[PDB]
Amino acid sequence: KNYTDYFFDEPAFDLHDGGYVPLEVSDAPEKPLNVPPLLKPDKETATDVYYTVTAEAGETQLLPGAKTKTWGYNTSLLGQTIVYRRGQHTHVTLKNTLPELTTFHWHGANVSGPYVDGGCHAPVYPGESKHIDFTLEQPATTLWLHAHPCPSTAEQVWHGLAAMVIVKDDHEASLPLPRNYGVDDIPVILQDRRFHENNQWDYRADYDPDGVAGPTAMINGTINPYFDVTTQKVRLRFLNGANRREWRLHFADDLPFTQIGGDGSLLPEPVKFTHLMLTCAERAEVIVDFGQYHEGDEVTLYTDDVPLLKFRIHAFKPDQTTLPDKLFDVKAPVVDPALPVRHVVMQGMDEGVAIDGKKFAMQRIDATQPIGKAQYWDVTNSNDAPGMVHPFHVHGTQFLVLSRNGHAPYPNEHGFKDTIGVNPGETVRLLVRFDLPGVYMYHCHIIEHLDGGMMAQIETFDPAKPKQEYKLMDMDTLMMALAKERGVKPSEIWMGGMQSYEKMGMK
Ligand SMILES: [Cu+2]
Ligand SMILES: [Cu+2]
Ligand SMILES: [Cu+2]
Ligand SMILES: [Cu+2]
Repeated sequence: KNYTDYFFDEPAFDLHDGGYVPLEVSDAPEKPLNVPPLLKPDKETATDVYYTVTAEAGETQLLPGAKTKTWGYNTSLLGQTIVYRRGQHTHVTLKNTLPELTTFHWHGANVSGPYVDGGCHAPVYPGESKHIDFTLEQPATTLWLHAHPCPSTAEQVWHGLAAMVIVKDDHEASLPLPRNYGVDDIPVILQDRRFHENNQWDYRADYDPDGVAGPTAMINGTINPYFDVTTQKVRLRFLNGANRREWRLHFADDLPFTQIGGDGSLLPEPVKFTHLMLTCAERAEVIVDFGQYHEGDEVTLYTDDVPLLKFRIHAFKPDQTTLPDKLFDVKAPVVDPALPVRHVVMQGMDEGVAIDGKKFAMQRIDATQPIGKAQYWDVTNSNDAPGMVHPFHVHGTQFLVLSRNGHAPYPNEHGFKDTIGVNPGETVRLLVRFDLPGVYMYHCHIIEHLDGGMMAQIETFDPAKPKQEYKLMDMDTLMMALAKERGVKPSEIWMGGMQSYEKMGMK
């Protein structure tokens, strides 16, 4: 069964918005796709690994001309790919060499909150170093790292603070999958940007409370990239790292491809596609087979009508292996019947975005859930048609998708996920279990909605113990710091998201 059409509701696609910015094919000369190097551990044994992850500012040649000023992890733009291993004790030094405070959020990592999680409440101030330790007990998958100050996440991701995280385990290592990182297994971080004069980025001037989208696609920090294919089979780790844009991916000739992984795990079984849509923060790992091409051939990957990435076919050794019927055993957590079904409503667009009738307040806990107890969450997008698809994300968990409007989830949604696109009028039922105590956000992952208040937080707790005290960030602390850091008055700070709060008269 080859899936030839996008699963999401077509009327709600981003391309029907009034302020939709179409992608334009840039002038710049085609060049080799940048593949971020693997971050070298400071030290590694079988049981332990030590990393230093460093947020920093620099400049990057993106367009011919001047260099674009950028932020990155251990590099000028984006980051070096970080490798974690299930069961391995991980030690990370978070180092901020930026002019402003930041946060290090491990999107999709089953870690304690709110500090290791690295959300709103885990500031790392300029010049400061912080130490975190954790052991991941979750399946092999593609995660990512990104800035998460509340606000502005949108500004820091725009400036380039995102990096791929690969999680390895024993089960995945036993499978006949391409796995030579940089040769037949590559990141495909999908982003867009708007270049101004001097090829600079200017988030404020491009700002839009409903989502910032620029006309120039940028793949792993590359304009008009090509990839030299030297194997028959190639594994693409797609990440939608855009502020808002949806990617509607397909190849020339309707070349099929097989999705083998989603956000939080391998899919139970491989799923064949010709067309695949990804909302913000979603990952899809796919295998593309170039067996039916000759050397010299060129194969174009598209989003809608726009070429993104060209694959140049070189000589390759024939690959005889085929995927097994079942890739991964999904073990569903059990739900206590005594628990309520949690109902979470996403509402509004533009400056009016909200969850359950209110915007995020960094001091206010919106919900609680005992650890180790799975609960059904019904997540609804209140928008009426046309509306937009909101990608709903929950920190600190990987959930299963049980249903969409009482019917089957999409074909590629039978594994573990941390982000799900919710269509106008739709209720998605999720099975959500938190393994660790802490404070965790849940929010739309259109990053301007996130900053604009479409976010809430849940305290997970051990019932055996009393309520734990967490030092939560407050808005005065954040603005004091940004004021000092930017060398300006607390009253003349500008942050992405402020406009949403102020226009709605909310704090
Ligand atoms: Cu995220
Ligand atoms: Cu997250
Ligand atoms: Cu949203
Ligand atoms: Cu988040």
